[PDB]
Amino acid sequence: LGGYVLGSAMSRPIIHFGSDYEDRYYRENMHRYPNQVYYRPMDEYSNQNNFVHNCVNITIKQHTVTTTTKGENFTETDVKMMERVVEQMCITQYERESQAYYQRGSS
Repeated sequence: LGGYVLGSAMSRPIIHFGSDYEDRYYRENMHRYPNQVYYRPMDEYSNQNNFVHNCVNITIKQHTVTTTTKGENFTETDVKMMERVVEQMCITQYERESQAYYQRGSS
């Protein structure tokens, strides 16, 4: 076993934003949106909520490698929008999680 998890691409790349101003740039970022999510067993010593957020940090980290494929850099603004797509992707793997979100609304 290696560790690199794969599950094909994702449907509905249109992610929520809320910032009409950012939407402008999001149009160019959506084309380069993240289509790969990875996670290691090392990340499993905190609550269930932190586990999800952490998983997002892992992907972006390794992302630095593929970043060489295009030979470019990422800005705090670009990475921010990309971090939003990664999260939604983590849940895409298992809809069972989102199923709980729909039911009830206790915060």
